[PDB]
Amino acid sequence: TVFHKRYLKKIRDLGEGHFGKVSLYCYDPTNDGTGEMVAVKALKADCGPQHRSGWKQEIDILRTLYHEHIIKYKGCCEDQGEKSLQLVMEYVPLGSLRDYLPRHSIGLAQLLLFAQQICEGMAYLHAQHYIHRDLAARNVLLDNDRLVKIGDFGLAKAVPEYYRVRDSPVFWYAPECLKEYKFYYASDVWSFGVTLYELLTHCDSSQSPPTKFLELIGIAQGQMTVLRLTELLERGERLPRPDKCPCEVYHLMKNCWETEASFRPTFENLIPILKTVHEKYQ
Ligand SMILES: CCNC(=O)Cc1ccc(Nc2nc(-c3c(F)cccc3F)nc3c2C(=O)N=C3)cc1
Repeated sequence: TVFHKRYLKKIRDLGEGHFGKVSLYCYDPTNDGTGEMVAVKALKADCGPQHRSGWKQEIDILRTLYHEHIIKYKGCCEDQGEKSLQLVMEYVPLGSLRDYLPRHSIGLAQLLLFAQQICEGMAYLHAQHYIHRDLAARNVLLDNDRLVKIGDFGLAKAVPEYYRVRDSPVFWYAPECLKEYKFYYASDVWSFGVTLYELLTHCDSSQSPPTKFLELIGIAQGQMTVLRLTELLERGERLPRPDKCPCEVYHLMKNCWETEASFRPTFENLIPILKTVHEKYQ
């Protein structure tokens, strides 16, 4: 589907993804005001050719992906201004779990439903032979109080086992990513582990992974932030058990954070486990 630039009316900026801005538009060809609300992702204007090929990549991936827990592609817009296309997606007014959970007291049962729905979307992603490479609470969007959608695919890549990585969300990344720059399907499950930690802290800034890891590492030697983080993880140190997180849910987090990638469960493994744990608490 092709949106006509001349019927896009901007309302507000929504945020910054990996290649450029997400803005809320009304698409109102009738001119009455009852037209659809749409989220439009655009390439930054002065972006160089490493970003542009990246952006063409993000466009290609979202156009192929169809799942109840991935953000709906609607179409593209001819952006004369940036001599490229704008990605047109469904609008989700509640935004990310990073924005939502700090203002809404959510129950444990509802957080594990979110966790389950994230695993179902990633299993789909993995079955289509893509890696996300930025699975974090900022990238998980809330459609409604019982329904999340993986929302941003700017770092996502087609696997021809693993893709060789070249900015980076290091505080969400497995030891093999940091040390060997190799991103495996199992590296996304590490990231899921940190996302699950984020949900159980209600994305409290002061309990965030950057904050918690730099508390362990310090900032007196900023140049070796990845080295010290790598050494800390290989020593087996981990983000703490969130307040009021059940012991077995923390065991599941630590399992997603196995140093050995091959010892981590797949998203396929996690779906039946998260269902059963959800139903226990609900
Ligand atoms: C300043 C106004 N802001 C808000 O009231 C909070 C808010 C922010 C953003 C949204 N929506 C969205 N946010 C992303 C998004 C992302 F997934 C990752 C990084 C940055 C982003 F903006 N993506 C999409 C949508 C959306 O509706 N459709 C796709 C909804 C509410």
